Amino acid sequence: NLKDKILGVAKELFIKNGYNATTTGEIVKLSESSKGNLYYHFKTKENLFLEILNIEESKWQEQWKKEQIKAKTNREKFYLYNELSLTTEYYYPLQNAIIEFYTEYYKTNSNEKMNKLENKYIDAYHVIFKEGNLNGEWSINDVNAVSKIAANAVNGIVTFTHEQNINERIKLMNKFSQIFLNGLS
Amino acid sequence: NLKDKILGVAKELFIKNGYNATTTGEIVKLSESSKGNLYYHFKTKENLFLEILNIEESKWQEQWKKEQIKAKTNREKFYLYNELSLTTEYYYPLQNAIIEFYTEYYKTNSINEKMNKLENKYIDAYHVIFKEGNLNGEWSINDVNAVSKIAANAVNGIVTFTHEQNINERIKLMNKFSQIFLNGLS
Repeated sequence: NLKDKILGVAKELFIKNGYNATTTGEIVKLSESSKGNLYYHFKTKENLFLEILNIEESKWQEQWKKEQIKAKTNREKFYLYNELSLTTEYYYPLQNAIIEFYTEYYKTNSNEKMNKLENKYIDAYHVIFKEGNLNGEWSINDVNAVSKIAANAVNGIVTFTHEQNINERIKLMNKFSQIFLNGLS
Repeated sequence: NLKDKILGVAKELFIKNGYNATTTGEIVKLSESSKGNLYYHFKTKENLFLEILNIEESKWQEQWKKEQIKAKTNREKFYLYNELSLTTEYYYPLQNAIIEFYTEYYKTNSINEKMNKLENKYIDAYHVIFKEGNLNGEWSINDVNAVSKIAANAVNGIVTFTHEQNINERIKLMNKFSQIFLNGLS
């Protein structure tokens, strides 16, 4: 494919290098195409990016729903999601690029995705926490808040520890999950 | 002092133009030093930059030392510290140069290694709070080192990935996290 040949390079480059690091040109080189390509479906550079964030985010959320079955209680689903977050090949491997990007385009008026993609990012925690209320596993009045806090705290543990033994990572994340859930009841 | 003049001039350049755009040439001339002297003190731009970060870290700790008096109990020092981490970065000028740098060197072990010794300094703050909290029955934590890494990285996640909301909400959420976390320790 071609449109899905560029994305494959954009993704790989945004991961290896940074957002700025890789530019419209660099893509075309390895992606092997021209300028026009990036016009109809691929408007601006930030467009080709927000696109990938959409894909990747969906791939992850999909993989989660296919694997969330191994977790019988929502308390287990919480633990699992956070753990899985450390090993997926999806979405999380772009957080560094997201930061860079967000701090270099939070000017344009299209912080619309960053607040549209955010809902999908914290939705898994929304469902997990909401369902937990239906199962009496816990009682949280401010779900939306907790969801946001959890998603970001976790994203932090995954992103700012990406420089050490992965079993150490998985250990921490679990001690985290424990402490969090424990502070909820 | 010529070393200090470089660190100072370089800090501003990085702040005004970012890491990548800033060159050792500019730094050399504006600090009225030389390529040779710059090499002898820091060898590289990356190293020069890590030194800046080191100075800053030191200043942050010095600021904390003073600021933490407003918090009598460790429980409070926890709430306060996390709040400071979020509010101060909201307007930290070097922040942009750190990002550019960090997300461009998290692939080299040489640099990523020194950046860990650096964050460790940041994490020590939590380590102290928790240990002192133990020796006061504010809580009981057998895995202080662990909790400290967790607190620090979770707080950082809230600070970094929340940027898309008004500051009072951010503060509110942070304070909410500090509550949940502190509650899950008793």
